[PDB]
Amino acid sequence: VMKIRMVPISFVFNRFPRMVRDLAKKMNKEVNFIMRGEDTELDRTFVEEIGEPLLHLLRNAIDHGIEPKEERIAKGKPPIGTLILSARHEGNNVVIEVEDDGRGIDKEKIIRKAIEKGLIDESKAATLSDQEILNFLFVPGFSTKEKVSEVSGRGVGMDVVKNVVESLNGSISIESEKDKGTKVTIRLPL
Ligand SMILES: Nc1ncnc2c1ncn2[C@@H]1O[C@H](COP(=O)(O)OP(=O)(O)OP(=O)(O)O)[C@H]2OC3(O[C@H]21)C([N+](=O)[O-])=CC(=[N+]([O-])O)C=C3[N+](=O)[O-]
Repeated sequence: VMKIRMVPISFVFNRFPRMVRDLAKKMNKEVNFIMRGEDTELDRTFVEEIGEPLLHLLRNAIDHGIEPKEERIAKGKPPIGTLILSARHEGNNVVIEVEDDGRGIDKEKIIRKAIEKGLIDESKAATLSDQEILNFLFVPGFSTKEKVSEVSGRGVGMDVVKNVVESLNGSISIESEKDKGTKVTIRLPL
């Protein structure tokens, strides 16, 4: 129409609490799930396809993000991990993000695999801002772990999220730091 419907993101959110409660037990990892800005509004269109994205994001964080208990106090922190999902008003843009206080992705290691395959050389590397070094997992086929047979019929390249985000004219950023955690943003229009 010529009048799009804005709805609270509250709707797409209230669903996660329970799935996080499952992925938590499923992986035996008590995760303290926290949701903020639940009263933000976003186009009814976005709302629909926006569930899987954030979902995958929570999925990674609860699986790969949070670590088990002494690995945490041994690292120096609370036994219980914290997964924070949020969304506010930034200009005319709805900024959503999934912060976890995780283990976090390691940026030089990526280069070790991104280089052990050639999308960059030694020299470039020194010009890749932390952002660019991470944008790499956006590359279709970037994790070359799964490939020969253990290639299970399904999956979702972290690009389907840059797809679901790009089908939407969205933009995602990734900020990590070894053993502190990982913060992934998804800036959207309207
Ligand atoms: N929120 C998150 N917290 C932690 N890890 C996350 C997160 N989100 C996505 N990941 C990526 O997911 C991988 C899972 O890490 P870990 O749980 O120790 O091992 P898994 O073999 O069980 O995972 P897999 O089943 O291969 O996805 C890591 O692989 C890598 O970056 C990590 C990784 N790493 O953790 O060091 C290095 C790497 N390269 O290339 O060097 C590529 C990854 N990757 O592609 O996913």
